[PDB]
Amino acid sequence: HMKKLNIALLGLGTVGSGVVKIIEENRQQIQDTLNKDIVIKHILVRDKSKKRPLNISQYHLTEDVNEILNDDSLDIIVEVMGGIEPTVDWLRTALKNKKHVITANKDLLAVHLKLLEDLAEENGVALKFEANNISKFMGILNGTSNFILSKMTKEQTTFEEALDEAKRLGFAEADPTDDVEGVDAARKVVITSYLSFNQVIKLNDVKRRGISGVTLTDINVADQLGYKIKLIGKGIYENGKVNASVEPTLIDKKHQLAAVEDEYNAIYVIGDAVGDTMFYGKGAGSLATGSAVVSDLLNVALFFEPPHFELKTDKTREEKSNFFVVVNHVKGSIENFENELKAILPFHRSLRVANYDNQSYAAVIVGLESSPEELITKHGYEVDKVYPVEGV
Amino acid sequence: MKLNIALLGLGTVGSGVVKIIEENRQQIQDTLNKDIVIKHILVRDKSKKRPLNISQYHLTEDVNEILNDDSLDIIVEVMGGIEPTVDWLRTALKNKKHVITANKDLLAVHLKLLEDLAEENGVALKFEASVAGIPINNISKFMGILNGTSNFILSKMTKEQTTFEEALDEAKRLGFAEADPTDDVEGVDAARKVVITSYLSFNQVIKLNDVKRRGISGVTLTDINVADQLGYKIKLIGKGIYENGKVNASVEPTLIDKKHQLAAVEDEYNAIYVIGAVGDTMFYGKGAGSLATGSAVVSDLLNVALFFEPPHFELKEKSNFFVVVNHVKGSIENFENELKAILPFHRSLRVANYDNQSYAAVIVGLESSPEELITKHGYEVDKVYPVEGVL
Repeated sequence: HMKKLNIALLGLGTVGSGVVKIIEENRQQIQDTLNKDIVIKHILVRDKSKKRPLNISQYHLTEDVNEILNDDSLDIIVEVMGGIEPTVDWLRTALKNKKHVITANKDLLAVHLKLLEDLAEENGVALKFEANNISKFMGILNGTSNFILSKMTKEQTTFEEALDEAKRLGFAEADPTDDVEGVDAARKVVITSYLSFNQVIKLNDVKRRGISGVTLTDINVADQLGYKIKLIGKGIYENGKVNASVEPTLIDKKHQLAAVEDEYNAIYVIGDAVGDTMFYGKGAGSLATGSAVVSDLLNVALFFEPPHFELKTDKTREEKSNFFVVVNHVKGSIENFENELKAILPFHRSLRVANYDNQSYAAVIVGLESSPEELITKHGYEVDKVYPVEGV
Repeated sequence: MKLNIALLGLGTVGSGVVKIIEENRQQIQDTLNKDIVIKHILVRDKSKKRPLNISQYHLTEDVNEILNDDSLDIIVEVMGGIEPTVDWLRTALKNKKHVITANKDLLAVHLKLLEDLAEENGVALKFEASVAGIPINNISKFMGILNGTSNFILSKMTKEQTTFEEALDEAKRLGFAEADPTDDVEGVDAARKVVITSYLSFNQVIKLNDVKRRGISGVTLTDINVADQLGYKIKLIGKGIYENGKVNASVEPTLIDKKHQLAAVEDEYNAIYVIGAVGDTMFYGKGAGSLATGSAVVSDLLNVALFFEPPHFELKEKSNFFVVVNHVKGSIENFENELKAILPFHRSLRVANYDNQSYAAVIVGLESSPEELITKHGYEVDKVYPVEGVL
């Protein structure tokens, strides 16, 4: 009665080891409940000679990916290796050979997801990835960076101190660049833009600034103006074009994102249409990723014998920018600065100013068409920096 | 080339389902080789005007015309009601018809009996609701703001410093509250959602009357402002805790720590905060609208059509209270000392001025409400609200 589901795993780090253990703990349940025996026939690793737990030595380990790609008995390839090259080519081959692919590859971007999704549909197999009317999303997409900002804000420390504390507590890696320079968040913006808008952008299309230049002063001045500072990954889909960014952003304290602290993440979604929504939760770990992979595996196993959007233009049943500008080497009183800004700015909804430091002021300006940075510079102010301002 | 369906009900949700099917019919035909035919639509009154506005479908007032039509593959119910709606669905299922329902009045007892009856007859039962798409485990606890009107009222009292009565009239004026707002303000709607959420979160059926329920009509500006000074907002919280085989479900005014993600949920927005191990999660949003519900129904419809008709094993609680006491003679220090003497052991205690000869206390780490105890020591307890989010 029972049919074998022959799979192979590409990679055996923490995620791969987790997938194996999960399959093992549940094999009997999956057999007796779903009448499918999952066999892990091959596991690709980089070094087959290195010492591993006893359970791993039950399985056939190989260093040759072609052994897996040429094995016609295989039904599904599970990739947890990472990398673009050559990993993506491996997956293309799998798909072309009529193998279903489940991947938890963290380095895949929208270009890759698109090309694999099509190639899969083309070959009549599934592609499961473990990374409408949506017009805009804003997210806190990197735990470490958010942890650091939370620590600076709550404990009144410098970025440097907060970063060291994050290293000490395990949140930050020894080289934290990917987190603190916003690269990880930018990758997630690419992926989220693909899933939200069905549009492919490149990583380098995401305008990116990290948090390493955020200071306690920025935090406390924002605070006094009614804002928190978060690293926000943002995508706006206007007139056929996605505008994507990651950068330090002031968020009104009453906005739902303002409350998202420490290593928690959140994605705030805005639509045509319906009211706003948000999903909040911590970054997924190895066990949860492994768990998703096996879920996807069981789902595809019921794919045994589309890229469709439902159009909702039955909906006929019925975008300014804000900025935080820091100027230094000023030049007279805060009232004078305020007055000069009122004279020079194009039309806008509101303007507030505050003391920032010695001969330094900040302004929050709501409702401009565009950054006033150049304009303020041309009027003889040294602009330290400009952060976008979000929420209401 | 196919899929004969009938709709029970044609309000905004039903009208949305029809229009979505129409807009996508060609795509569903050419891309999934299935022609969806809406063969009948049951309405209570065929002579009443609607959206459509005038349409090409067969409208009927006789449900038996639909239930006896053996050409039908799927019944989509968007009518509402328990009686006779549930019986209609039982008949459909017994006649080997798949059922998709977005019925807002269904409780866990009904979902359970239909789920079983469906499995018994080898057909799908897809349940669609509600919002904060309820799916769309290892959950030990959930807390939610589950009723827009009640939350709107508390937000208005808090932000604009008005009385409950004023905030309620303003909510009526703005459309958020109905003329008889009982279902919202007495927490009944929230309690229904607690029932459903407990069923989906814990796979346990509780009755609406098992939900310990208190509405917001007794919440005053004083409660709000005292809570504010103590570091809390007041929300109407629907809560389910699954401990030792038993679900404890409630809906009542609750102090929520200001840092808690639920504290920020204002106006008509809703949210469901889920605890289990892993991190906490939350879904935030307004109560899903007609178009989104309709969209889910058609998704469920396509899913059922495409496949024409079980948890893994990753194995490898005190309470806090806000107590208001009146007709207290003596100082706040004396009250504090008297509470320290009479309470059983607990983690912490703070007291505040509430009104003339009236004090409030936030007590952390009791097993149950100290109301009876405080009463038996001769104090007049005004009320007790639970306190959440501490730590």
